[PDB]
Amino acid sequence: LSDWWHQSVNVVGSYHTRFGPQIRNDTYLEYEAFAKKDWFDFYGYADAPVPLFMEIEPRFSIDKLTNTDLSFGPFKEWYFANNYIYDMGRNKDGRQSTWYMGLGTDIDTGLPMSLSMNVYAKYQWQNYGAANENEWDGYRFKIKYFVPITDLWGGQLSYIGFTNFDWGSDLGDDSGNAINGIKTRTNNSIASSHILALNYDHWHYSVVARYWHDGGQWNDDAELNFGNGNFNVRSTGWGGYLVVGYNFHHH
Ligand SMILES: O=c1ccn([C@@H]2O[C@H](CO)[C@@H](O)[C@H]2O)c(=O)[nH]1
Repeated sequence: LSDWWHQSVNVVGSYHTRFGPQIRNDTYLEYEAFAKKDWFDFYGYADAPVPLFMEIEPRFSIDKLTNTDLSFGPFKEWYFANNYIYDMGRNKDGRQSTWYMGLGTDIDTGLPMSLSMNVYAKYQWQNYGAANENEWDGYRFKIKYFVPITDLWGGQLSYIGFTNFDWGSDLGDDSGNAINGIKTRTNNSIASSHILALNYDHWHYSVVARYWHDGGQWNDDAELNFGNGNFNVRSTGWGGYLVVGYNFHHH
């Protein structure tokens, strides 16, 4: 229902993406959905070519469900938080199923913005045949914030930022070394996103600057050779996205 459940279909063009071994620039369709209903809030998206990648973020209110104002300090509410990533891949081989679960919260900064924090433990299933499949591996700290800027060009300009800090993974330790000498993978990783979004009644535009540090836990500069000659991984650095979409809702 339009009241709480918000949907959108978008077209996305990316440039200098860094989640994998080699840089990528892709375009694709995307389904988005956000929701907030007393005991549960949710965000997620599914991406598909010009096979299927989806990431959901469902959280459940410990307060609401426990029916016990756990409020404290700047912490308005507490949640059983989840960040689950699924990549179907072209082979049941090169696919991924990642489940982050933990404690989350909403901070009240007394400023005209929203700020949330979450820490998760993770269990890995498929991971493109990597060394850390099927086992509990690594942790993640997710910090995201929403800040309404102003009205611009007839629409509402706002800013969105969120970052995913990953550490404690055993990958990298358990992976080989590169032609390069240094290790191929990484025990940790950071993916920070900065978004400038223009929203009209239905259509919306967003520019996204994203910075990676050992993207996809690929140790930056690792020298590999996939059968076309040697090359160097560029997992640390910037990349960006352009997103145009349409949000549905009956008047
Ligand atoms: O953890 C993630 C999150 C996003 N993406 C890529 O970035 C696109 C949009 O975020 C997704 O379709 C996916 O390919 C990843 O590779 N890994």
